[PDB]
Amino acid sequence: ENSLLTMFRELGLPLQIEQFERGKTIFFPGDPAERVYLLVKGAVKLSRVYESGEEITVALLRENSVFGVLSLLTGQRSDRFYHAVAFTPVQLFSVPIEFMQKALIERPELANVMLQGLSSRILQTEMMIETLAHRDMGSRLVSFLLILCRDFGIPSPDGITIDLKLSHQAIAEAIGSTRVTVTRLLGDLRESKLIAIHKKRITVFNPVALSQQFS
Amino acid sequence: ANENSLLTMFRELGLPLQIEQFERGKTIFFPGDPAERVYLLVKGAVKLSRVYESGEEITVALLRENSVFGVLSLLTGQRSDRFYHAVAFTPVQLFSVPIEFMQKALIERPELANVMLQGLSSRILQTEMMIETLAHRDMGSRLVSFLLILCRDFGIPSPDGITIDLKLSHQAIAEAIGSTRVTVTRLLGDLRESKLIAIHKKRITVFNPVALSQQFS
Ligand SMILES: O=C(O)CCC(=O)C(=O)O
Ligand SMILES: O=C(O)CCC(=O)C(=O)O
Repeated sequence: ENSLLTMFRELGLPLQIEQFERGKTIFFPGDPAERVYLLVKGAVKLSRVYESGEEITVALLRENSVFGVLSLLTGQRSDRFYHAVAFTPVQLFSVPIEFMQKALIERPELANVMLQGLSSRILQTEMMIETLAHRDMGSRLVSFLLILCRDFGIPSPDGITIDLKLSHQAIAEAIGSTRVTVTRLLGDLRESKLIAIHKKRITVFNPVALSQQFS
Repeated sequence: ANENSLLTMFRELGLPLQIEQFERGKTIFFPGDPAERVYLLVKGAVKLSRVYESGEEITVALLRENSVFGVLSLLTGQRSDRFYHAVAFTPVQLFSVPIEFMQKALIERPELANVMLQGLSSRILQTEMMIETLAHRDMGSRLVSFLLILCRDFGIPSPDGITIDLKLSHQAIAEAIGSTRVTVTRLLGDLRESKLIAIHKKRITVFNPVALSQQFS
């Protein structure tokens, strides 16, 4: 998160927020990749959709993330191949690519803000490769929950509460598992008093302690 | 592509900038080193991994030619420390630049941010393709999907399909697909018996890679 906000704000009279209700699509596979986006409030899910209807989550984007990054690849005018959806209610800015290109020229300083933003995305995607590299599905779940604690967490007496409504199917789609398995594993974590769930919001106790097993 | 442009830009980031050689298996940066440089991989493959206290390494990226990496330096500079291990997976040729020399070249050569932004966008997309590979629930499909990425990244034409132009130990494969070595040995054995790949001195050839990728639609 940073003053990506300030600079996106001034790319327009001012650039206007676009709102998306929970579950609405920001872009569809097959759409032209002609815009870059700054997520301002909420979380955006990027997924791969297969012919069977099955959907796999490739990114759960946090506030102040740059995305739609395919659009920066020129000279290809190609099409979106992921589906971007508002995972919660969402506020974002969106900019046609030509505008971006030009703003970078007439203010060199803002190159540096974008490079930092894309660097941060690379690192966050690599953290999700680590989560998925685990063979114990439990460790995989715990690792994913710690990333969410960091990305979407708010303080609690007990620990950190993930400020997101999480369905078990949504967790399954993000950690390469199934609803049934996720339910069993969340159940085990609850019995052991490592987490608690209230209204589909997972609170994890002692996330710093719990993250030790991940050397 | 942006590849040509990254090369030129980096090459002309002089006192003209000199290629550095790394022998196979040599470390480019260790966890705990200060994050003071950005890198451009020119020839070869660089393995990025996480190292746990047991000494076990997990692969987080097998970087292909013309990749920008060391990207943590673009946030924090020397201020923060590396937390991944970068290793020359083959013999490697690369350019590297102190972070300050980068930032300065960007202000002086405005349009050059573009080329860097393309490079980093490309890294995001490749890492996401690796999340897809790893999302697969059965190890077999994980393996095949990985091998197809490698065909694209490091493949050369063979008269049967594509040869992945890298030596791939069973251990190395296991560290990349979240499996055990034993599982990889058996799966590579199954792919050979089904006449889907051939292996010679650790170089894997996959027959008809386009047809095989259709199963992943
Ligand atoms: O990670 C991202 O920024 C979204 C991927 C993308 O740009 C696209 O699908 O067009
Ligand atoms: O993904 C990369 O470019 C390498 C990650 C990095 O910059 C670092 O670990 O310092």
